Amino acid sequence: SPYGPEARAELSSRLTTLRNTLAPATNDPRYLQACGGEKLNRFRDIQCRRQTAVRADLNANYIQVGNTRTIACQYPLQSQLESHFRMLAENRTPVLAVLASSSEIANQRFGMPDYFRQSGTYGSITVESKMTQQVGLGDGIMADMYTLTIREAGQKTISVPVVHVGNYPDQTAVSSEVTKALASLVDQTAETKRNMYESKGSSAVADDSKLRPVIHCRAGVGRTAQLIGAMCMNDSRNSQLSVEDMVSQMRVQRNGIMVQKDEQLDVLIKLAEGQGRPLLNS
Repeated sequence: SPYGPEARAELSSRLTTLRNTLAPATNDPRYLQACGGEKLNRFRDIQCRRQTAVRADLNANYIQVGNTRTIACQYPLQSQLESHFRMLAENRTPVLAVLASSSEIANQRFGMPDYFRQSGTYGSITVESKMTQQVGLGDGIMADMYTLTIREAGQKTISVPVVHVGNYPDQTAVSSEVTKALASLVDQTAETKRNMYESKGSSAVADDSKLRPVIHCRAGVGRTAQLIGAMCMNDSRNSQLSVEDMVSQMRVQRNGIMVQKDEQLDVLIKLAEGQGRPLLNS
């Protein structure tokens, strides 16, 4: 019964209501507005909750799901790259997970710059990319890893581990098994890097806004939300956090599109069922 069609219909009912309530109005005080004529939102109707925004010129949010702290963002626009790199460096980012595929990044019409697989200079920031490991996730899906070294006069140099799902499939969800493997890889990569900062006495360890995994796909609401949900279920501190809680938290803290497609929610429901985790709040 707890995972039956009736419960799933009720979950969808609650979530649909929330999406509608959170839809952005014109100049909505709840959402970050572009300062001028420069594009902020990659998609006009996929907006950035103002109160949890990371930077005034990025579509990017702090999200806490139960105890699990992350940043979810859109794929940065070309015009946003310098700010995006500064965000990554200031956060002492312990892992950057990119869920847009190589084919999507290569599609010029999508305007997704290949900012992490090659080196470059963006305003005052110089970035070096190096390839590291490759980890299979199941179903032939492969995580290609990199290190991004971000240099800028006046700032400390920061290196960021990157997990890129280069062959993330199109027009379909990855399975619960692949998602679990991806969440484990992302969390493990973050733990290793966070530990290095702790060992060096970094002040970022004490700052709730820093040391957050940064996750994006194209818009930061579909694949990204599926992964964040899986990461929260991979966190031993989150006993009794329901699927309703996790999706509501993502939506209130970023936008009402988080977990964009029913196919993505299906994966989260399957993961929850495997754990005996509730779908709904009583």
